[PDB]
Amino acid sequence: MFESYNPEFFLYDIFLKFCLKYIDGEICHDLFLLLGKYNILPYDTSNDSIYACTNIKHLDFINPFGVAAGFDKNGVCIDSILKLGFSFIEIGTITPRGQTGNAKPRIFRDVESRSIINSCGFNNMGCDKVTENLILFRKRQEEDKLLSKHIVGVSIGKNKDTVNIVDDLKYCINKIGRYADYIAINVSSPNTPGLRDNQEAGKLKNIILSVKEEIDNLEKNNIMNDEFLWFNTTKKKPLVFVKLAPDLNQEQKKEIADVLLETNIDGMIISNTTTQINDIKSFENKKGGVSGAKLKDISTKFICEMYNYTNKQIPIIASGGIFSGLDALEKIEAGASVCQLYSCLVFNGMKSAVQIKRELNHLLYQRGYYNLKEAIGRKHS
Ligand SMILES: Cc1cc2nc3c(=O)[nH]c(=O)nc-3n(C[C@H](O)[C@H](O)[C@H](O)COP(=O)(O)O)c2cc1C
Ligand SMILES: Cn1nc(O)c(C(=O)O)c1COc1cccc(C(F)(F)F)c1
Ligand SMILES: O=C(O)c1cc(=O)[nH]c(=O)[nH]1
Repeated sequence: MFESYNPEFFLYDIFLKFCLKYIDGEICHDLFLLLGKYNILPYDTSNDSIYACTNIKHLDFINPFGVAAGFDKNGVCIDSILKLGFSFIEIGTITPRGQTGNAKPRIFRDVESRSIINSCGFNNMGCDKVTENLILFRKRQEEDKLLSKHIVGVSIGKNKDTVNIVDDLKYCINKIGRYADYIAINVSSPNTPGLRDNQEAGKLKNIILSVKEEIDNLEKNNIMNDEFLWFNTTKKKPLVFVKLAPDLNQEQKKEIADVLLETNIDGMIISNTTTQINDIKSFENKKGGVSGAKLKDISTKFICEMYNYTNKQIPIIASGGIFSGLDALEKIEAGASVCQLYSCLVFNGMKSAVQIKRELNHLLYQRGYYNLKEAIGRKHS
């Protein structure tokens, strides 16, 4: 009963319920990152079921659960977070220059509804410093066989005062792209003014094509170099995903889907936080995007819509209110190939990955599936 390396060790839940009621949200988060920075977190290095693995094109996820963007904005404890049991992490969102973000306090919890509202505003150390942090992980990954198949994506955005979003996305590609297994284009943060306008079809199309061209030029101009270009897990060109906001009318969603089909995006992350929820009186006079259990149903329906609007041709990364194995299977049967957690880590703590992986495997048994891949999109028939 001193096996503190186990993520289900009873003391973690005790400290977490105390943090939930007494300690500011962002302070809790930085404490978590500090523990990870000094390699003090517990870990689960045990073998995941081969029957729950999954892929998005050439990305082979050893299990279906990763950590959503914004949890390690700066990529300072990638190793430790992955070793909790996750198969991947999306670091960022990063911007070309660093930013302190919007005013504090700016992260608020509501345990009753297991929901969060945040107005962070892309607080990050900037692309060049996060790149150095990612490079250090990649060098450790080379020596550590036990991280050889874990995946790291990078969410990229724009500084608050940048005029043309595309300039900032290009800068991030040219510095950090060679180290990422995939790039997530963030056009859906509710906390950078004017950012969500880039989900307009014409603007979005130009953004996607510009990003893909820059990644292609990066390879075009550098694959001949002595040092092997792709210092990442896949040893290939990063795939490109788009993260969308749930707050869109049906016409926009269809017009976006048309653009995703034409531009050949490699996947879509559905979804970001919402500004549609106001029936949480603890959040009643706060600003930003709402995460957690109150976002689950909205984003699951959104997965179903974009799965159908893209005629099942665009793989889907699920994000939004995933806490349980039942939640994960709802997302997958809705059309998702992988799931991302944030709010689950806030309210369930260290045990998040180990327990949700166990619950999913039990579900795949009880529901009669041979493997997780068989369940993808099964709601639609
Ligand atoms: C404090 C906080 C910070 C976040 N920062 C980012 C970010 O930088 N980039 C991004 O694409 N999403 C960000 N998100 C959104 C999450 O990645 C995720 O999409 C959202 O929380 C919904 O998932 P959940 O219900 O499991 O929390 C953030 C969410 C929270 C609560
Ligand atoms: C509690 N809380 N509130 C937040 O806004 C966040 C966050 O990350 O956004 C968190 C997560 O923080 C911890 C989670 C598990 C365990 C611990 C502890 F440090 F207690 F072990 C902290
Ligand atoms: O950093 C933020 O403010 C932020 C970015 C994002 O994409 N989603 C979110 O909820 N907050």
